[PDB]
Amino acid sequence: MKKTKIVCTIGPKTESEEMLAKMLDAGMNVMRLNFSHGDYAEHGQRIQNLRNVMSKTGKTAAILLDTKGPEIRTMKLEGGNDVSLKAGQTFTFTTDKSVIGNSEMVAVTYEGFTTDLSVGNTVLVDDGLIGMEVTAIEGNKVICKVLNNGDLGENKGVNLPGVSIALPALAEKDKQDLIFGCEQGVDFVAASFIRKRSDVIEIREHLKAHGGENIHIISKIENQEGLNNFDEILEASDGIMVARGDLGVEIPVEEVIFAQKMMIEKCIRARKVVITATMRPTDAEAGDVANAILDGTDAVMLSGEPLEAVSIMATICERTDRVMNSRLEITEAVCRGAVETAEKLDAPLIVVATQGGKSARAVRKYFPDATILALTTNEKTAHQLVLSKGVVPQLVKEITSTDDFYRLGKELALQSGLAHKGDVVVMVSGALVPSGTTNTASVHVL
Amino acid sequence: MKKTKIVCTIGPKTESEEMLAKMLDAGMNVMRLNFSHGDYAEHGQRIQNLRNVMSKTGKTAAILLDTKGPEIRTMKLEGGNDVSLKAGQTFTFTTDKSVIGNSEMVAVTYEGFTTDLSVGNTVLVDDGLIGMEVTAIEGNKVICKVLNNGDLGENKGVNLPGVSIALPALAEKDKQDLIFGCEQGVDFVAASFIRKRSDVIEIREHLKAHGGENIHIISKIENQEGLNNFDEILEASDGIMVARGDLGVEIPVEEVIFAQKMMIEKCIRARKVVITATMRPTDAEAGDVANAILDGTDAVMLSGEPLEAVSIMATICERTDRVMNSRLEITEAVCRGAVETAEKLDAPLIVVATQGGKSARAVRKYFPDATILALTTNEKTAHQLVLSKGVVPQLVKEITSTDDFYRLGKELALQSGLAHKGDVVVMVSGALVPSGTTNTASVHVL
Amino acid sequence: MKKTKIVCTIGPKTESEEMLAKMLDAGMNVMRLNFSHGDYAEHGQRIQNLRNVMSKTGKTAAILLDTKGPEIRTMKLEGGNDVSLKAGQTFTFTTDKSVIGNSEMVAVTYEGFTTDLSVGNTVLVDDGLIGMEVTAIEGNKVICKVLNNGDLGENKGVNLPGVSIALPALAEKDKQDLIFGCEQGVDFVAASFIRKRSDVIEIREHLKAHGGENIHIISKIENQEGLNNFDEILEASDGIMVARGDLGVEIPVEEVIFAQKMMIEKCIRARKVVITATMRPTDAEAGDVANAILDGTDAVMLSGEPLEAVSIMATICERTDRVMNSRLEITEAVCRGAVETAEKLDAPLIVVATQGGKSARAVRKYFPDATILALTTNEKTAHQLVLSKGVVPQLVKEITSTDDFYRLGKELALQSGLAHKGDVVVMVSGALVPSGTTNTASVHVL
Amino acid sequence: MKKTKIVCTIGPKTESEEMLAKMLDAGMNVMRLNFSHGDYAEHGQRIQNLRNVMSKTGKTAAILLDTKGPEIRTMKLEGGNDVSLKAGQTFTFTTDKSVIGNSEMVAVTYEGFTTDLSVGNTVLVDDGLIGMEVTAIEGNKVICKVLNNGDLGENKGVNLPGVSIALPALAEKDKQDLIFGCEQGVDFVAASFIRKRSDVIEIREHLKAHGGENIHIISKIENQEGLNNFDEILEASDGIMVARGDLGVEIPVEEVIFAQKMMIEKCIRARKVVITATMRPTDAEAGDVANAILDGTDAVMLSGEPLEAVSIMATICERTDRVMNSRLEITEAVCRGAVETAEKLDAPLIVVATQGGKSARAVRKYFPDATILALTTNEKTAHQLVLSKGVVPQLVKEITSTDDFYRLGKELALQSGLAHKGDVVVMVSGALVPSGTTNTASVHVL
Repeated sequence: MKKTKIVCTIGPKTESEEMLAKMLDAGMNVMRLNFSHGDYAEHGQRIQNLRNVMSKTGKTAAILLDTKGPEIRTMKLEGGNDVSLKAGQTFTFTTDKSVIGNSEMVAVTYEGFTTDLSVGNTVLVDDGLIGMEVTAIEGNKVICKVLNNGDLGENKGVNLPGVSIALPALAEKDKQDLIFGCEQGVDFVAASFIRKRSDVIEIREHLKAHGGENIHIISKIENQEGLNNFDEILEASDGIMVARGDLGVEIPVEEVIFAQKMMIEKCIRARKVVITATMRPTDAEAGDVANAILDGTDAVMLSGEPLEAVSIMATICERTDRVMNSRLEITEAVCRGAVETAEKLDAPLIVVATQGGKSARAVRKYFPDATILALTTNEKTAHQLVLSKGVVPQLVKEITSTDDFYRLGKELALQSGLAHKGDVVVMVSGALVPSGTTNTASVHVL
Repeated sequence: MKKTKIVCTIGPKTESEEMLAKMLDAGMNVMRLNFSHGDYAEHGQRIQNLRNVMSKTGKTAAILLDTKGPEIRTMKLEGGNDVSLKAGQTFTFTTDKSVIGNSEMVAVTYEGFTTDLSVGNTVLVDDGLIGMEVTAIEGNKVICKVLNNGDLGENKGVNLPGVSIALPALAEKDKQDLIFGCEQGVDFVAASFIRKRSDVIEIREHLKAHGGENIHIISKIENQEGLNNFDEILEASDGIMVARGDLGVEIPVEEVIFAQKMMIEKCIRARKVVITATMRPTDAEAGDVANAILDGTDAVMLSGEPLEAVSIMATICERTDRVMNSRLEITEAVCRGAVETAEKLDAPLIVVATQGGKSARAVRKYFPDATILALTTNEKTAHQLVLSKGVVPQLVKEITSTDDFYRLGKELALQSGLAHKGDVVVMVSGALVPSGTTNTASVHVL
Repeated sequence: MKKTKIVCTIGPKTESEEMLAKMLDAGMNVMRLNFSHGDYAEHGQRIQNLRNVMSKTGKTAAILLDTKGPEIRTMKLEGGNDVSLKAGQTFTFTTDKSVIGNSEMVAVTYEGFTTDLSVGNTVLVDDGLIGMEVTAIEGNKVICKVLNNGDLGENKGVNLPGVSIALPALAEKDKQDLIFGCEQGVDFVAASFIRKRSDVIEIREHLKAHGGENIHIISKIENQEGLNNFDEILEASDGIMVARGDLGVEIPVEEVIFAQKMMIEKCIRARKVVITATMRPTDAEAGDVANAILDGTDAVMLSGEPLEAVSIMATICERTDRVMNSRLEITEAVCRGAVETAEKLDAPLIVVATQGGKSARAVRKYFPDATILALTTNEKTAHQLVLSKGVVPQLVKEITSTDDFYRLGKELALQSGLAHKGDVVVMVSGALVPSGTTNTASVHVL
Repeated sequence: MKKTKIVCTIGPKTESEEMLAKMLDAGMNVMRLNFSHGDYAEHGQRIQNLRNVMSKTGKTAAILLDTKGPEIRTMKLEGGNDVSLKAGQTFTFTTDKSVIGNSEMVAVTYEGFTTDLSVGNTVLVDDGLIGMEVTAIEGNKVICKVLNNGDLGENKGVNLPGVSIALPALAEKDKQDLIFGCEQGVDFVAASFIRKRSDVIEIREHLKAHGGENIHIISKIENQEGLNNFDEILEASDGIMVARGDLGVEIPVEEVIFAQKMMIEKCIRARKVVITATMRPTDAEAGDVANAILDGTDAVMLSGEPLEAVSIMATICERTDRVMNSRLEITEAVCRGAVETAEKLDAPLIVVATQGGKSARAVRKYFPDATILALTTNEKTAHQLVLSKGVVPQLVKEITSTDDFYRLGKELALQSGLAHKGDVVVMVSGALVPSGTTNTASVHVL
């Protein structure tokens, strides 16, 4: 079986339960829900359908609701026709939504545009297709020198590298989508356009205000600022999502692959999950994936793409997984040890008891060869760990004591078909210490 | 300065001595001549302008002559019109070149088609565009079930994956371009579609028969059969060219990045050069490269693409090189040592004497942080060294003995601007041993 | 505190409970009863006075009954006067007990003297004071040339180096002292002159007929035959005792220090005990001790030597102990694990539960810096662990489970004064597995 | 052959040319001349017969002058009679030489006896045979309590543990002996009772005023103050000597084996020689030596002991060296490399060119398995190296260049019988660098 997890974004062509069940077989592990479109009626059904499939089949799966996030946008162009901007010429951005663009100027969805900006700064239109330096700003007008030739189409995204934009972590709508997440009880929330440590707090603050406390926050890094603040942001988050394309528009090309690498390394050390979103696939892509997985990503995600797409990502996840190796060089010490020994003894698995899922995470850090079977009485947690690499969670009634665990665990591991009589198996867990503390390890033959 | 070498394909837009002198400043290291087009006069001019540039500036550069190689193709279609192939329908291939194609059948340029093929096999037309399984074969006819919908144009490329194709090794025109090589005295010849050790032999054999004894043969791996005989192919070749696309059409997507990976590894171990040929650039590509560099390729190529392309590829070469590490875990011992010590002492350079260039290869296999400065009396060897990672060759008049070598080397090293007063410097070379044997290292302060 | 355990041979001048108490203060851990002298009343008393100081102060210590064993001896001399033997002269030994020696001949206590011997063999008189080569053998006489000048006193000890002597495993008296040992419940019996595996089985077999089943048998290695079968002897014993002087008589001087070194390593890896008997002490001696510790002996030994001797031995034991280091390169896994982590985390101690003493041992093998505190409900086992390096037993009423164990252990760890609040502490023990299997480790802060 | 060097102190019973050469055949490697006795005529003869033997057999051997050194001593007793001292009694020392002692008092040779001492101090008489506590000092007398019962004979040597005795570095006849050693050209002078760096300097100045510049100074560490300044004394000397017995009298017992262990370690690392002087032999001793070897001493010394002594000494050296192993974890890199490389390739020997003997030294530090063959034109140097571990020196005419060296060393190696056709051999040397610098290495097949 593969170990890497796959995240698909679901939609119309794929929301039926019959579709979802097949997608589960193809390899999907989490259902993404993009708040950039659709509605509460649809999404809620989408979600319902997944859960019915789960009940009907014993299959497990997480649900992640993806935030739209703040966004600046260029408006309307005369007769809806693309205009061509010439280098060195003048070009003007406006705050007035009424205004119909053309080759002389254009309106932006962002009222705060005039403010945050400054002459000297760089503006970047439509996925950085066109750069410009702000020469002037007066009233609702942003006046600039185009730095290079290009076609300005309508509704193009704007980027201001380096500038801190005063929009909120939370769009107005962004707040409503969250509540829906909590009411629905989504497992994760991938927050968009996160630039500094505060952005994570505000969503945590927000989710807490609506019963969302046990929801993991996956911060989406998408720019020079979030990149600079990554440590802080990673600190505050429950996970991370490397938005390659998005980030690619805001910084040097030779940096992207690296950023993705530093982010993943940092997440791994940190015990936090990381989703990598890159661009049959073109080979550039099939190796871009494999590389993300070699870099050690927990999960790869699939976007607007579908049953064949799944299976290919799924035969790629397996092929790259089957050749990776552990990375051995208190919870740490126990966990590393578990793994190592796991490996020395040739244990096919490593059962683990986790309430909040931390120990499965801590174990999964060393890239074990064995599958982690994680035990839990907590349902959100059982759902969440579906995101994490090599983990295979199992909700359980209870675990009375360390010895009960070992006993139970052995019954379970044997039921999983993941192990057999004579198999040695390593058990990791807590013993006389609060949650959030892994500290006991134990070998056992099935 | 980078250390990964760049290989650019030159053309009309890039042939003047003024452009070529620019491209060298941009990072180019080896001119590729693609025998796929052009003519002897142009190419020869192209080569002359490079050499002029060389004399003029003292800049060095090598010269690869890349081969067109053999192929299986589809012929003529009625009216010269594209036919529409429907899935599951029958479609027959014919050995008889006189036959004019249509929706029901088409003739291939390959007489052995019937022979090498066999029921069950997959036939792939126009770059993988359309696939077909072989149902029957009889007379000059290959009967097939068409696997998927597509349009058949004329002169389309055929590929029969897995199959051992009985075509010859060199094209007839191939034979002619090689001689021109041997007359113009190019540094390397990259053979095309190399499937088994003998194909390598045939080129060597041809090259010797016309003054080409010292030309290195870099072999292009483009399919399953070459892939499977890699060891022997590598053995007999002087180096290798990872042809990603071509490979991408012949075997599973999830394999390609792994084929490249195993190629580079085995090359480096083998002391031979490997050039990476992958698909401002889409991020996928900008990483694809870096990854190739990280996996350890000596050089990366640039095709039909131009002065900015080179520069970028440079910045990508310098940026990925600046963070790799040596890889330390008789010629070998000496060489390895030379490197670790080079490193212990903080040596900015490792002067090396080479006739055939093997010693410099030997040093480089360890991925030195230091630049390898190479001394040679042999010009072909000096040019070819350009294709090597981190190596900086220098033609020198002579070296009378181990001690002359040390003294000269010191002089040279200081002249290079590469090292200075107080810099330690390691110096490998042969001593009382035939060429092909390295065995002496000596540390020195400038 | 030192971790190496010191063994004391008790006698008249040191048997008072008063004396013993002071001896235990100075460092003594074991009471050695040399069966080569004294009588069942005196030993018994010696035993009881110890057991008394034990009850009276909670101290712990064990008692080893050292066997006299079989031996060959010269007998009576005319007028009981010492005869001077001249080099090269003739001298003969006889089997006939009635015969009274003189300068030409002497009888031996050993009837198999003629039979096991052989012309050319070396015969060693009185702690090798005089050597002699066997020149002839006829009837009950063994005719020999004298190799060196010396006086033969009566009742002299005989050594046939290299010879395989057929004496039995146990003297008739030996079987008698063994029973008393059983009656008295000593901890260990150090068997004398062990030659081959059968010797050990006889001893073991005899103790079981005596209720001595849980008595550890320690093999005394005194000659080449014993040294040859070491591995098989060690396998059947519970531990070994390196009898230096005795070995010195029986084999090449250059071999003894290395035979010692070999026996200790093998015994370590075997998880079995080894007591070191070497020859204020002479620096030679002082060093000789230090080195047995460096070689890693669990325990050293003091003979006919008394309070100052125990103390010094001890200041040397601590001196050497304080600079040793662990030795890290199922039970093994866990135990190796446990110590390493113990060391990583600064654990000043390693609690361990043991019935049989096995895991305390297992842990021990790694030469931990932390003290091993061993909890056991078995007192025999608690006594025997006194013999083990760095281990410190504690008898406990019971442990109901792994968790009961942990809670209990931390109470006891803190009470020991051996550890404090904030201190980290490793705990090993079995979980769901029979005795003889260690398999679980857990870290805990006091 | 053994690699460890042996030092034999020579005497009447061993000064004959017939006796010496037998000794060299027994294993002797340096002749120790003890200036504690004898005269200029005898010792010189003693060196004569040695040099002669060398001439007549081509055997090499070095010669060490050993210093008597300054001292404090007790004097004359009434009637030249021994007095018995009873414990707790009073006893007094006096700085007055006229006074003839008795059971109440005895004068000392050392005028600073009062000044350097202090109440509470321990005074050891006649090789520590009798301890005494200083209770008072007034005028020229040192009042003390006898610590134990014993007989005081005349002219007994005194030791003041821990005290810093202000005697000079050189006893007045010590300078004379030094001039004899210069005139006689000895290889090494072993200085006595070295306490601090300045003592080592004084002697270096004394040999220099007499053409002694090439004689290596081996400082003998006898007590606590010198053990303290060892780092600085090691620095200023050419090697050291661990005078166990004298150390054994001056500091705690558990401390000596460690002091010897620290000295040897710091010696090895410093590329300096160390002679270990420990107490058929008693096991203790035969193991004591082996341990010095295992600790890594260059050489072991023989004292007032003779042909069988050397033999056994040697057979132990072989039995020990045959089981030691290299110790691999500028000159340093090159030499470590050389060794390591030497070992990887299986070289039986490592030729080294040396003037000053240094590189023979740097190479040996690593504990090579291969014999070092050192080539030199300096005969002092060649004699000196005999003292060095595993080195085999050779005087040679000249070496014109690095290449000649290689050519020469290759003939020599094969001639030595130490290697053969097909054997690889690693050669080190200097190259374009003043003496004191090693920096070249080169592998060769014989």
